[PDB]
Amino acid sequence: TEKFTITEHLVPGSHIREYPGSTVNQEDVLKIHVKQYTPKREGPVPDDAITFIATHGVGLPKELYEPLWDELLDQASGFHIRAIWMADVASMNQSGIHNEDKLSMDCSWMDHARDLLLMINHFRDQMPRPLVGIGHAFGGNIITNLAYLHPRLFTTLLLLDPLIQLSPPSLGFGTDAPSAINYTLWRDDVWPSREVAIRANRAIMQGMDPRCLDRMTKHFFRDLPTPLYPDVEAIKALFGTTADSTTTPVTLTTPKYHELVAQIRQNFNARDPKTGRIEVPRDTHADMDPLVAYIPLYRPEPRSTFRRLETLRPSCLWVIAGATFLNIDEIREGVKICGSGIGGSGGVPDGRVREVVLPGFGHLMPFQEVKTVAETCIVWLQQEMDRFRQTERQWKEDRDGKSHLAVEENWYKVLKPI
Amino acid sequence: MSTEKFTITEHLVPGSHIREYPGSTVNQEDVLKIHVKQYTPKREGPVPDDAITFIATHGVGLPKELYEPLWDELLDQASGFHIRAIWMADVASMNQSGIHNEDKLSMDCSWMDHARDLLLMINHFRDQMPRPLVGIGHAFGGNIITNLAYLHPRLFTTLLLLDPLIQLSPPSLGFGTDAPSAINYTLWRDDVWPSREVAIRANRAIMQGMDPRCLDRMTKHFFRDLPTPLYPDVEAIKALFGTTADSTTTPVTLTTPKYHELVAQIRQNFNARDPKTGRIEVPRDTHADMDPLVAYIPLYRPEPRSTFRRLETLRPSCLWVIAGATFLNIDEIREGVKICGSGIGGSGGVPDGRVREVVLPGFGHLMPFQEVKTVAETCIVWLQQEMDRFRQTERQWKEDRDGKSHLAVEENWYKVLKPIPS
Ligand SMILES: COc1c(C)c2c(c(O)c1C/C=C(\C)CCC(=O)O)C(=O)OC2
Ligand SMILES: COc1c(C)c2c(c(O)c1C/C=C(\C)CCC(=O)O)C(=O)OC2
Repeated sequence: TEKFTITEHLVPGSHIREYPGSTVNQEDVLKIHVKQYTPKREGPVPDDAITFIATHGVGLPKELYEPLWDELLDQASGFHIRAIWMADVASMNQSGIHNEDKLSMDCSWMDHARDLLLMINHFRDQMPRPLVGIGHAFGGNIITNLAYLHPRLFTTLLLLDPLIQLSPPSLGFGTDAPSAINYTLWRDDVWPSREVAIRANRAIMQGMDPRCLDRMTKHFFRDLPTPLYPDVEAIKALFGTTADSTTTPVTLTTPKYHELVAQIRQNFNARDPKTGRIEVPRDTHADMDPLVAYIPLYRPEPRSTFRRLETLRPSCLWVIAGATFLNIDEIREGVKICGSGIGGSGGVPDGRVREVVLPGFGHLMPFQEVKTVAETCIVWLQQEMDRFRQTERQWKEDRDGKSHLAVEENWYKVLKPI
Repeated sequence: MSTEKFTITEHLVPGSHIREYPGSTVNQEDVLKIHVKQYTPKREGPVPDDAITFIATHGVGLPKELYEPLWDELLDQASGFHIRAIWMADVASMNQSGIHNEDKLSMDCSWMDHARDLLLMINHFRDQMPRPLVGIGHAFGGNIITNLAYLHPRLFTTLLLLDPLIQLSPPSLGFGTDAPSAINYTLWRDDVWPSREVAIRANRAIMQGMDPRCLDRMTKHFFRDLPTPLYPDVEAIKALFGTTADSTTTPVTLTTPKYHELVAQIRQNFNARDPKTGRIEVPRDTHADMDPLVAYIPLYRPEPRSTFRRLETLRPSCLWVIAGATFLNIDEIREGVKICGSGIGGSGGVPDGRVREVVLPGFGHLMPFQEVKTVAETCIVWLQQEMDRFRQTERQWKEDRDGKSHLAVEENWYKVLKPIPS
């Protein structure tokens, strides 16, 4: 918004959710809240200007990414931005508010891939090639699954600390340390005032770019009443603030429960009570690897996504936070195999995949190190746009004066008659 | 319009933005449309709440209307399920869709595009398509509907695959000692005739043994009167055939140009060998989807092989209806049946009774048009078993969910997930 016009949209998402308990009724129409960022521009839009399709991390409002968009435009070299499109996942942020009477206690990351495919088809007239995907965290997983759904859709992908790995998270089982997931279930989720909520959440905002701070305090917290906290006076009574009629309690805009059921999924029925043996229940958990069913929580998408990486068609930049809490070593094995097999870009051996590990940077680097994250993206984009322009030109040259109606002469040389 | 048992509604709906192969259209941003027929039973009573929405896909160059007698038979013989409606689209490059798109089509075809076209169609008509949905695919349509199930695992309750093109081996293409196949025939075949009566006789192989109801639809839909883009000059063709004096005959051509059948049956692989080493080097700009193991010949078809390799992940239950006297690699198909749904994402497959093969001795690739009543009967037996399972699993789901909050997680979460140490 330093550099862009913002257009808001509310678009219907994918019919029939991957998990039946993700909505109140299985036919519910979830909507996604989209912001479209169009650069303020005197001249006409260049013909190869990029359409960016961006996805956020769990519980992170799309508006937090606006400084990154400003930096991408400010530092753009050898490419133009037609527009950046970022949607809130249906169960989170502004989308979750719009869908609040239809949401329920489940979440598949795959649904947002289908929601985005629908969005792109809805706005196709404003989204000519080239398209580029950007995904942060579970958004990195989602944008990769969109590339699996539609291999030639994206020219390239920009993954920012993507949740693509094999190993389950730490969940405090046995000797394991409780993780952000344990924290999410048990965390405070309501405060007597926005001022108290902001002070109580100093940790998540430490190191944030000042431009992100204002967006965080506005979007991360929501005034009561909400469906989870429908009674303002009952919460003032809980905090003993009833006498202050001027102040409104706030809650997490994305309920902690909607963060939680995106971070991890219940596996409460995997063990035969007689044999003690794991038997995957296919009615509810067909997508669960029996090897991860040993604990009563799982997350299928990081592992399924990792195992399909050799098929990833677009070129792919993996920007990894050196101080991430994700399994950095598994992520780097993902980089190595990415695009190397059938359907694939050609991967690291063809120079179609690169890792940049940013030492000392954390998971929230898109809000803490906006300029360096943008710079890393721009270097890759200028190389990929050079390759795009050359391969597009060579395509047109090779197609020049070929028929649209009948096959070329070589067919009659290779395929014998009867 | 009407079949024996159904109201027909026609639709023209935009397909998927950006085609899998750039040469499948004149311009890469072209908006292809799919011509859809929606078949709604003529019905006295209200529509039951579990009535099935069928999404159907055809074989290469086979007009959707050929499937209408099969739809009539499904409805006439339906037992233990109701039909909400049957929806069948023509693939963008074929049949009525190809006519609508004729100025935008070009010489390439990915089967994966029709899977995305159908996903868009279902979302467009979602208000008329509550669960349960069931997929039906014939031949390359069997491949397509399976890839739709890969795109959206929980979309279909079950799939009905009629001689699906899912196997590992390339087709026979007359290389070396190999017999030429229907693919060789497709490139070289006559594709224009002085009259529809002559065109019917020239096409007798594809029509032999057809049910009379399918024959009438074939003679109406398989041929198109000139002019067309490929044959834009009626008088030039009457001159070629010596029928200029005869005002009573109009030349006809294939409704689906032979070239659009051909580029669906097989894809050029004209640049797979390093000219220096003679070694196969898959060119990733054009052939990223090509297995180097099938790149030894200058033609390939990726989708049967990719689809086969993902079968263990197929979520819906799956009926494999195989023609006795099919042109498919029947032994590879039977290995596909064995693994179908057996892995991660999968139904549970043959060991859980979620996958069944019915190989009908002596039947033919075109069995959906030649043995309509028996094909319908095979489908109905499977559908009644699957709908019993659907009703039971839906009831058990509702029962298990009955106590539960939509807003907050159940108590068990606080038992399994310990708090952070204070
Ligand atoms: C402990 O961190 C993990 C790890 C290692 C894994 C998963 C997971 O959910 C979390 C919590 C995810 C968080 C806090 C934010 C994600 C985002 O910003 O999108 C998982 O699913 O497999 C591996
Ligand atoms: C000779 O038949 C084959 C075989 C065996 C294979 C393929 C193929 O394209 C054809 C021709 C395809 C047709 C006739 C389409 C049929 C339809 O869809 O009704 C393939 O890709 O692997 C195996």
